[PDB]
Amino acid sequence: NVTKVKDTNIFPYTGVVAFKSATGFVVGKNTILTNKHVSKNYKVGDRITAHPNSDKGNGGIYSIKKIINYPGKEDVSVIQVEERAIERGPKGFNFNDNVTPFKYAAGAKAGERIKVIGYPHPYKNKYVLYESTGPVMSVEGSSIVYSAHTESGNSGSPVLNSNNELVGIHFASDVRNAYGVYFTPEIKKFIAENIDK
Repeated sequence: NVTKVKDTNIFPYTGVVAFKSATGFVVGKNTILTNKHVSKNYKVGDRITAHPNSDKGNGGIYSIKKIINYPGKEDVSVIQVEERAIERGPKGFNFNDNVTPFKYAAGAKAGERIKVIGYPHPYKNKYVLYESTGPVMSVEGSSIVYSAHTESGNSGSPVLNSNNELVGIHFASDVRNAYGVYFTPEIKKFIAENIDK
C-alpha cells in the first residue's frame, strides 16, 4: 500500500529531503543522496528543504554546495549542502542538528518487505510525503527490484527495510516492478569518500 506520512518530523522521516519534484535522503554530515537524473536539473547554490510537512513546517532550507555524480552506470549522485541553513529549522541553523542519517541494512532478500519514502504527487507549493510498501523481488549486484508502487516524484527515495535501515535508493518504475540501486561495497566506498568531513 501507499500511505500519506502521518508525522514527517520523526525518525525515519527526518532523514528525507525534498527537491522541487523528486526526493533525496541524508547519508552523513551535510550530505544527501539522490539520482543523477534529479541533480542534473540542479546546480550549486540551489535550495533543498529538510523533511517538509504539508503546511509549510520543515527542518530548514539549505543551499547545495557540491554535486558529485557516481562514476558507474548506477543512478546515484552525492549532494553536499552548506552546514548553516538559509532558513533555520526547529533545531536551529545547523543541518546536522535538524536531520538524521540512515544506517545501512546488513543486506536484503527476496520476500522481505521494504518501504519507499518520498514525494510521488507534486503540488503548487506543497510537499506531501508518502510511504510505499511492498515485497523485494530480487537483489543482484547493484540492482534491487521491489514491487511497491512509485511515481516519478519518488526519484531519489530511500528504500528501507522493516527496521528502517537503508537497503537502496529508488530510481525507476515500470509503465509491476520498481527499481532501486542496491548499495554494493564499491558504491558505499564512493559515498564514504564523498560525504563532507
